[PDB]
Amino acid sequence: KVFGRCELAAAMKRHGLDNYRGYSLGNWVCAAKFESNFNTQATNRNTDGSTDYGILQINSRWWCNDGRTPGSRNLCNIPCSALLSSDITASVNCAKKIVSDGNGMNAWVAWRNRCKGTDVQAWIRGCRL
Ligand SMILES: [Cl-]
Ligand SMILES: [Cl-]
Ligand SMILES: [Cl-]
Ligand SMILES: [Cl-]
Ligand SMILES: [Cl-]
Ligand SMILES: [Cl-]
Ligand SMILES: [Cl-]
Ligand SMILES: [N]
Ligand SMILES: [N]
Ligand SMILES: [N]
Ligand code: NA
Ligand SMILES: [Pt+2]
Ligand SMILES: [Pt+2]
Ligand SMILES: [Pt+2]
Ligand SMILES: [Pt+2]
Ligand SMILES: [Pt+2]
Repeated sequence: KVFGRCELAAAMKRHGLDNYRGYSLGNWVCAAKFESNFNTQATNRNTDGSTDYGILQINSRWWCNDGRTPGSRNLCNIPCSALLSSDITASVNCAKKIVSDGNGMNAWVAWRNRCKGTDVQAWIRGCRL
C-alpha cells in the first residue's frame, strides 16, 4: 500500500507514534517519506547483505528475520515480511523498540540527513488529526 501523507499521519497517530520518545508526528511522517515514499512494500538490499523492509525501512541485521542475513538478530520477534503489510502495526511496534534503543531516530539515517532539524511539522500540516 502507498499511503497518502495525511492518511499515514492519522495511522501513525492511531498507533501511538505521536510524540513517542519525544518525537512529534511530523518526524515520523518525514522519516517514512524519505525511507519508503510511504510505500509499505518497499525493500532495499544493503551491501552487508541485510535488507530494509517497510514504510520505515527496518533492517534485518538486528530487528527482523528474513532467513538470509547471517549472524543477524530478530529483536522485534517478527518475520521481515510482516513489515510490508498494508497494516502498519508491526512496523510501528518495531519502530518503538528501535527509537528506544539509545540513539533515538538517528537510527534512521534518512531521518538524520533529511528530517532532523527541519520544519517537520509541515508533514502533518493541513491534515485532519
Ligand atoms: Cl508527500
Ligand atoms: Cl510535527
Ligand atoms: Cl537470518
Ligand atoms: Cl520468522
Ligand atoms: Cl494502519
Ligand atoms: Cl501499533
Ligand atoms: Cl532522543
Ligand atoms: N493501535
Ligand atoms: N497498538
Ligand atoms: N489501519
Ligand atoms: Na535478522
Ligand atoms: Pt498493499
Ligand atoms: Pt497500534
Ligand atoms: Pt504502543
Ligand atoms: Pt510523493
Ligand atoms: Pt491501522
